[PDB]
Amino acid sequence: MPAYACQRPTPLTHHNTGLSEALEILAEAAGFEGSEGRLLTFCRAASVLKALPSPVTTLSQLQGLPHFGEHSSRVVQELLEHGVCEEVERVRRSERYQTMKLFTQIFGVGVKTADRWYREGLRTLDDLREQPQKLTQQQKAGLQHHQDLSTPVLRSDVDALQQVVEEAVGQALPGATVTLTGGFRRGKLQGHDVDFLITHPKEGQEAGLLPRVMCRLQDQGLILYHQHQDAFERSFCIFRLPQPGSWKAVRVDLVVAPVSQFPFALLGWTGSKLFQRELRRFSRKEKGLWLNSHGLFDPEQKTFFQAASEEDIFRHLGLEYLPPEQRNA
DNA sequence: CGGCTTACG
DNA sequence: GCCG
DNA sequence: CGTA
Ligand SMILES: Nc1nc2c(ncn2[C@H]2C[C@H](O)[C@@H](COP(=O)(O)NP(=O)(O)OP(=O)(O)O)O2)c(=O)[nH]1
Ligand SMILES: [K+]
Ligand SMILES: [Mg+2]
Ligand SMILES: [Mg+2]
Repeated sequence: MPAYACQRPTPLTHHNTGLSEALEILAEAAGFEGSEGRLLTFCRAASVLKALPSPVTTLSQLQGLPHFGEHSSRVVQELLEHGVCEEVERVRRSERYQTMKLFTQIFGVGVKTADRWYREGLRTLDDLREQPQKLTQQQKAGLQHHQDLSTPVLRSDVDALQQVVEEAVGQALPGATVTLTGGFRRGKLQGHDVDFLITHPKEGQEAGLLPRVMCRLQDQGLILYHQHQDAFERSFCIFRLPQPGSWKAVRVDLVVAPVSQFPFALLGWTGSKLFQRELRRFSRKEKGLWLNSHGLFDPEQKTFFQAASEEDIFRHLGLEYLPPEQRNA
């Protein structure tokens, strides 16, 4: 079992679901407390279990697995022996965890904002609604749409959304394309949002595209919130999606890249978040190359790698290719 | 011990 | 919290 | 700060 998540396939569904869930509770709780190193280790240990070919049934099967030391092994041991881990259950029922989870779910609220509200004594969404002076416009939109945004987006919703985005994109710039990215490209059947990557085959034609796309969608009445409702290339918006006899709010992320950068942008925005962190760490620490969603930089030659495909990028990094479905770290 | 992904809005 |  |  390799030490980096980008060195092994990780399928969406696997054989250690309960164990990985518990470790991810501890990871999440570590993040709420600002302990990013502990979050990383608990996330990595959970991901190792996702990559295993069969269920862990005995403690001895953790021998030699990377990212399993005293703490993560004790969590697994307790789950194997009793079906529950006391530390995990204490986190689950704690007021701090439940409130930080609730608050950071709000679009526009991160750990730092949630933690400040917690320290001020706020605990519920209605507590926030009674203090609208504390809220940015983004947070007001996240708070008002929170119920809809807590409802999973279905794969059957995604096709309808892509067609409406493609219509606006085609008027904004004929020839521009829309590619589904994020969790749905990795094979997920539901999601917290829908992620799209937009480009044009002629380099440079994509300059200035996203404002034109957003104004066309807003004219169609489809945009419940976006940050520009001057030049921008990413938009994190709330969209109006049809439902039977009604509509529901859905989060949609739109990103524009030049076609020269499209393989890097596709790789970055396809995720998973941990897969990409691991891939970028691998690139820098093991290969001495700097990876981001725009390119891959050799800091000694001071040169950028040209890539025509995701396959190119894996080859550059000396990694076996993983299709999106196996990037579910 | 230092390190822990890396951008744009 | 774990790795190198 | 937020988003990814
Ligand atoms: N490098 C990097 N990439 C990131 C980061 N955050 C997001 N991405 C990339 C990788 C992510 O795949 C992509 C957008 O994915 P999401 O919509 O944030 N989540 P997903 O679609 O997996 O699941 P669901 O939506 O159902 O919760 O942006 C980050 O901090 N760093
Ligand atoms: K949030
Ligand atoms: Mg997504
Ligand atoms: Mg997204």
